[PDB]
Amino acid sequence: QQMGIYAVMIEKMILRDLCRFMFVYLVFLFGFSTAVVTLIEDGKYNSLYSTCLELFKFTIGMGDLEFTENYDFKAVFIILLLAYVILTYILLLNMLIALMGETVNKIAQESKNIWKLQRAI
Amino acid sequence: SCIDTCNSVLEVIAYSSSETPNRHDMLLVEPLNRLLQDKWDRFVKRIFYFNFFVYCLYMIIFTAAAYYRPVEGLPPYKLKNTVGDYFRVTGEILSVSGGVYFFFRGIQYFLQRRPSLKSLFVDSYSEILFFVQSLFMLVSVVLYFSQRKEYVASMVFSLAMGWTNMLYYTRGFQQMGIYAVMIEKMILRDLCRFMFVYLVFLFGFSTYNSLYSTCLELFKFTIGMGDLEFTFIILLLAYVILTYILLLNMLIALMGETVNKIAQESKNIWKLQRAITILDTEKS
Ligand code: NA
Repeated sequence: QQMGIYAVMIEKMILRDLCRFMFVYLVFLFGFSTAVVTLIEDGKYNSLYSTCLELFKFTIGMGDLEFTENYDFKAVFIILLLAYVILTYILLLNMLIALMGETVNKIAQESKNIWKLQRAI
Repeated sequence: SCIDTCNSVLEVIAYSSSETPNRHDMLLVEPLNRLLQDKWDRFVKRIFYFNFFVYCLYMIIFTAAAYYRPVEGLPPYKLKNTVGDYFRVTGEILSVSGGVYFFFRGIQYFLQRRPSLKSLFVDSYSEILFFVQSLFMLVSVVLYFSQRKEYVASMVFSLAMGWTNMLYYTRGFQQMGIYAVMIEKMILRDLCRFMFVYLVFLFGFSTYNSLYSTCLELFKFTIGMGDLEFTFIILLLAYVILTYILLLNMLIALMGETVNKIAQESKNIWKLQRAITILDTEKS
């Protein structure tokens, strides 16, 4: 019963909150990565994949803020990175936690009923 | 009569002054919601989807043109007899055309609506954001033809604004449209309060012999990258305890509270946004 309901909650969270969050997060990440890589003149990080990975490192608490220096207008680079950090890390990821708490609050009976139907199947 | 079209009721509610007591709630009245849904499902869903597709194509072409910008120095850059250079230049022309299109669309909005300088910067955030993206694109063009490399700075701010503006089209889908209304309400209320207090604390504790370097080192703590030995211990521990362990968790808690109380208000605001979209499509 307990693990069953926990798995049902995981399913519900993956289908609603993770989905909505991943769409908005991927849009922001691609936009800010296309901006940063365009600003970069050349070097190791002059590819879309490398810059996307560098900006995704921020989501997992491993962002550098100085991962490259092959650019002009350091102010432009710093402002872009700070905007990306404030929009994703400090806002969107905490909002995901807050929306996950609301979902937990509202899907107890639904999650127990779904588990019971699964066991009936 | 005088509901669908006339001062029609729908055009009165949608284009209200943002001081109206129940601007978001008057659309819940029985006939109006069902009329707006009818207009949506009949013709405004298809028109809006076409607009979204066109905007996605525009952003893809702009991203491709900016990605393959030449690095030679002191524009303008002479076109070579290469197919790739012919694709890049046509993409750039399309990007500038879209920027001009959005600039003129913002001017037309500010003219026909005449915002009162408070609802200008308190409501209609989408119009201002698209207009500012267009402004960045036009400034980029002006700098580009002035032989200035700062054109790239204006262009990359236009690109990040244009990709972040794709969140406008989340309206037209209820779940994503309400999530985007909830993102707006978090940004205006919780992020603002937290950022004011957080910036005060950061500047105080920061005040590596330069202010910028120490501010960056102390901001690294917020993103889970703080060193604690980057170059004193009591100051760093006080800053960590007051920002990382207290204020950032308090932000999460307050965000949870907001989400709990804005559920109904977030749906009403999304419905009003879609009504505005349906009226704009009808008029144009
Ligand atoms: Na970390």
